[PDB]
Amino acid sequence: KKWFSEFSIMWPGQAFSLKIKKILYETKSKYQNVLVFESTTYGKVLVLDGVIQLTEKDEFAYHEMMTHVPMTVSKEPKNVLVVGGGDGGIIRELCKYKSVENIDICEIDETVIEVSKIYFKNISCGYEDKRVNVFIEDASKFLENVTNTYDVIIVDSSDPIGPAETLFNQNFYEKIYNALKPNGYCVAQCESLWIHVGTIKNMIGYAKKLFKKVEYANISIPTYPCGCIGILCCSKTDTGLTKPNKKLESKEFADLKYYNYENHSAAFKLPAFLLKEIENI
Amino acid sequence: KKWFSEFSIMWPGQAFSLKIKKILYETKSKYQNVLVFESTTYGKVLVLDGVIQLTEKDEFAYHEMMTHVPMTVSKEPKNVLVVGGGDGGIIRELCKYKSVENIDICEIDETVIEVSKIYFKNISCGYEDKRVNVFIEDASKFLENVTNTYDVIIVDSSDPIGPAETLFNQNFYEKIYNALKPNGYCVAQCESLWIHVGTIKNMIGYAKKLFKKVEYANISIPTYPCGCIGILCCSKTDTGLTKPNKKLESKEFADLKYYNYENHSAAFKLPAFLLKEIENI
Ligand SMILES: NC/C=C(\CCCCCN)SC[C@H]1O[C@@H](n2cnc3c(N)ncnc32)[C@H](O)[C@@H]1O
Ligand SMILES: NC/C=C(\CCCCCN)SC[C@H]1O[C@@H](n2cnc3c(N)ncnc32)[C@H](O)[C@@H]1O
Repeated sequence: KKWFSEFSIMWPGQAFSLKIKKILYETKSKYQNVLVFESTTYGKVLVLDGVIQLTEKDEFAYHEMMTHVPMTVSKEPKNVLVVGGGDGGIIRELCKYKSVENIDICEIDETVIEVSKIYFKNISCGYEDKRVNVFIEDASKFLENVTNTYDVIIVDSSDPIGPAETLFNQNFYEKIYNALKPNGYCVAQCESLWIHVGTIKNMIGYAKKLFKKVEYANISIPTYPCGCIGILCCSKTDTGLTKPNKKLESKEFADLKYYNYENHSAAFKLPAFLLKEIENI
Repeated sequence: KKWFSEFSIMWPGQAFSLKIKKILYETKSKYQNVLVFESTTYGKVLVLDGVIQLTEKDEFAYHEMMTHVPMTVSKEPKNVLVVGGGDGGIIRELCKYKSVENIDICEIDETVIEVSKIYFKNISCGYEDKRVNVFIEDASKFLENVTNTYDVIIVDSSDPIGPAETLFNQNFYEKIYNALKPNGYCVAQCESLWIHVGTIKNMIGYAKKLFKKVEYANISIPTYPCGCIGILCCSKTDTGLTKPNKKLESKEFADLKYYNYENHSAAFKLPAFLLKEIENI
């Protein structure tokens, strides 16, 4: 059996590898190289431009924290935007909320959606929900043109090198701010505290120019570089996103594997070195 | 430049790799294969039997959490035992406490100590402290023969495959219980929640047979498998180890890079799936 190895200039001098049971699908889409394989111990794996996007074994950690942090704080979220997220993980978690009336998703690469529907049925199941509306477009452009405002925006993007380049700048955060309701919230994929402090500082700086409360949370997930990835958390009120307003007690949430009421707040308790780096932004 | 890759049957189907700037030292000791190299991005790395023991870039996460969790809960710790810990990381953190009167360390492999003194001077600096007493012995035997009792025991061991095999059983926890003061605490290296739930359940079961309060905490550290490692936390009172009794405010602690008052308690807030697995032990 051969091994898949994840290299990037975004994490120089380190690599994570997974043993390949079998390769399932490969293509070059309009935007990126796509690889799907069954790993020996992590289930099926989606790879975009050589970077692990998700695995079956651990995706719930990232999808549950990204979704349930803002969705338990927002009082009565009706309209939600997912930026990126073609795999459907975020949408799957959002559909658990009966109060949600509309879920828009803006994914740049339609190939990702169709690959997820074929190879990852338990992740992409949310596309069958009638509330879900799909837009195939660079979210940077979508957000410039949208007429609606949202209660929650979830930026489920890949890394700043690649198609997600347009999502890691000041202008993007202006577009997010404007596309949110006066009491709206945004959470965004915001990299690893172990290797990406420069990016984290930059992103916090962008968010603070517009949002009155900007916070950072950490998620444990073994198949992202350094075994963790952060959530940049953006609020227009000053109460912020650290404290949930509701408990997820209905039958739809009985299946949760990572998120709970207590670890919501725990995720925001950061290592000393990180607090020091971000204090004067 | 070549790469070092970490394989083990303890984590099948996955591997973490570090690019090698230069190899510094290799030997087969009485107990294990020893490798020291300068990595390109993680500083110097100590490898025992092909398993990463520490790197300069991140060791503070594990050494600070392992030490300061029990040491901020124990009221006036005077006598502390470190089991394993030849590298000196735990001892370095313990020496910051002026109230400590004695630190015993029982390391099986004297080669590890001497390698750390040569190649890792900023980790092994605690050996110069006059309170430190070194024992070269299997801790399983040391703990059977010791006459003293301790306020805190820190089990800084490697994995159950290898010399640390004697430290992952019921009899060992009996020896720990007996070697502790009536209000003593023990913390022990207890593997990754992402891949080692069987071991975690077993270890909790062993501890619960003797300790009235058994708790589990998680540490983010990129160079241990799955990017995290747990602390098994053992108390003879029922108050447990989740809440520190003191703040580390003196000049000796100004340098802390991970541990703080808030993340002490946060470390014990575990993912939903783990809580479910351990609930009926
Ligand atoms: N749910 C795990 C997925 C991600 C998280 C992976 C994190 C990786 C950590 N190393 S990335 C999700 C999506 O972001 C999409 N995307 C990238 N750029 C844009 C854009 N400009 N507009 C819209 N969608 C975009 C990608 O095509 C990808 O399908
Ligand atoms: N501080 C990071 C170190 C460790 C943590 C590494 C975790 C690795 C995660 N994969 S292991 C520390 C020590 O435990 C010692 N040791 C192993 N078995 C025994 C024993 N029976 N008695 C005494 N000492 C022992 C090893 O020789 C090693 O030097």
